[PDB]
Amino acid sequence: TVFRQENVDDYYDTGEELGSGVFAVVKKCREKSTGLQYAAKFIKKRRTKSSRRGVSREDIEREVSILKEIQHPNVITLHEVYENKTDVILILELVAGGELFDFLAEKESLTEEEATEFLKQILNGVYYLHSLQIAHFDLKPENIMLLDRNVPKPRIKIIDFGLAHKIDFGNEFKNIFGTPEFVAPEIVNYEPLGLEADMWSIGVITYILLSGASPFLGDTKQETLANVSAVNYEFEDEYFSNTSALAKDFIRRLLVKDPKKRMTIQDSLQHPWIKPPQFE
Ligand SMILES: Nc1ncnc2c1ncn2[C@@H]1O[C@H](COP(=O)(O)OP(=O)(O)O)[C@@H](O)[C@H]1O
Ligand SMILES: [Mg+2]
Repeated sequence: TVFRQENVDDYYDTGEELGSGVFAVVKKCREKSTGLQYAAKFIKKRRTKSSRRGVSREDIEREVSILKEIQHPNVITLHEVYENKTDVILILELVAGGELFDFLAEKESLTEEEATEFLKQILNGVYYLHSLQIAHFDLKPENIMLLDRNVPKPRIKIIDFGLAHKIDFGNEFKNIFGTPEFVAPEIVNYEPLGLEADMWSIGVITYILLSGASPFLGDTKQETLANVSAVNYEFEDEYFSNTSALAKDFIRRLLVKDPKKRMTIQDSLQHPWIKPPQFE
């Protein structure tokens, strides 16, 4: 489908850059007619059919369709879409407190309570998405933004729907691959993928939250990928010796090779701890 083709600069003023991707750049912006602030994501379009620069129209349309469906406190929303010959421009809800990735860098490691306060929001957002048969396929700390990083209990939003897909048959087989440290073994092995791939990523994120260390990270992307397929991780005593056994149990039930045997989003919410690009 087609998007608004008026000059986006007629309607918005842009400011600081918020983030950068392979073929996307995200800039703070202000809508002229309301004075409200947004994040404008400029996605470079493919210049030819066969090209490897830019994002295919099919992929952009899929990201926009998915964004248009979502309205939940723990996920980003889509305000408007514009386009011109070079880019598609998504006007997204602004999340102004930075990435969970940078918050973690400025903290080195969280307590179980700080970890579970983030985790419960992430699980709620993922529950919403999975309820809608949307697999995110790129869950990692850089794709989890804080509304405000200077409150004791920050609120979060899941961002970056660039790899997300509807799963109509319980699995899809269209060649998806995110960041080696966070991808599930079925991604590594090029097998049919479903909602369970997100649950593995959640296990990786949880491990990092608790320890400040990445459970499968090797010295090269290929070594990480090998570690993932083999489920080559362990709870280092130096990091986890004073972490509860229930926290370890939650992680152990997510970092499971067979997606059929991995906890679902609904199981994760009822778990006792909780219940109240690939190539070098
Ligand atoms: N809605 C937003 N609010 C604030 N920052 C954002 C927002 N969306 C993206 N960013 C920043 O821009 C970076 C790149 O955007 P992203 O959607 O992750 O694109 P891609 O993975 O295609 O590069 C993010 O990691 C984040 O730092
Ligand atoms: Mg991203």
